[PDB]
Amino acid sequence: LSKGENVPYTFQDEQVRSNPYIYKNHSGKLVCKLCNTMHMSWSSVERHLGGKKHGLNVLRRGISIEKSSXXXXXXXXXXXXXXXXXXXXXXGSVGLAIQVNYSSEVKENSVDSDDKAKVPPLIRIVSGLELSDTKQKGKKFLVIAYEPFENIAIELPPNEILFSENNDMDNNNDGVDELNKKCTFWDAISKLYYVQ
RNA sequence: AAGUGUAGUAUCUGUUCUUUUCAGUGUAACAACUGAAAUGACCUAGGCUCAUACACAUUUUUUGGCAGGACGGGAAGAGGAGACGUCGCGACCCUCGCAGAGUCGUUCUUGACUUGGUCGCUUGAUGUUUCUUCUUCCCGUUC
Ligand SMILES: [Zn+2]
Repeated sequence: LSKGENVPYTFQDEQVRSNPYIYKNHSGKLVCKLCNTMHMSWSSVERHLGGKKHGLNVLRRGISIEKSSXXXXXXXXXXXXXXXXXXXXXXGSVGLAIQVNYSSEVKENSVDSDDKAKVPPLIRIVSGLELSDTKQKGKKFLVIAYEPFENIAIELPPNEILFSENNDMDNNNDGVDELNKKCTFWDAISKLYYVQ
């Protein structure tokens, strides 16, 4: 569960840490220096991190820094769709555009009970800091998801591309987020999802 | 090759949380627990704040009460007018000035005590009360 990381003792006088918080004191137990909470096992440590308590102390420490100045029934065939990445350009910079194609009424003929069928594909930017394997990380992914088909990701080394500035005139139908409404199109008649 | 029970401890995480008071328990004080419930008005957190039988028998109300056409002025020409009062336009007149008025006790404002008139109208306005309209011109309303 430790994912092979080495947490140095508090007295070893600090290699960069994943979270520079959880330590081991003079004794063998694990502690959160901010929260000042002792934890028996790494599982308890992860409960602490996933707990609201630790988070509140993180926000308090950030304030100190500024001062110092449906999920169940989800069908899953895990089928990799076909993406068509292509370097785009407009004006005045460079942006990316993806063309994802979906089934041709091949298997979607057995499921038509208006169960989120009206819901279009959704995209989100995920940090690689969390993976099923947790080995390497440090870059973002433009994940795209649809109920039956399997998720898809696209690595984005560049810190920022096509991140525009008030493209439209501030109209508020949040849909899912500014990203989706701002720059996505869902040709539902042909089943083609464009993203740029 | 793996493995139990008695007592007890620590540590995560999840979850809970005030509408306001009052009084009691409780507490080192808290906390916590136990009971009830203000509603209304006003002023710039606050309040010696406030509130929850008869009216019919003499002075009055059950009683002496009842009986081009029309209009409206103003003027002229022909066949409304007397009293008796009561309030006004002018003036040759009268009259000539700051105070309901006049005095005092006590205090920066109150308590007591006493007591337009005249003439015209040169066609001013009005209620008793007796008697006996037409034509023309002008200015307003209506159709
Ligand atoms: Zn913590």
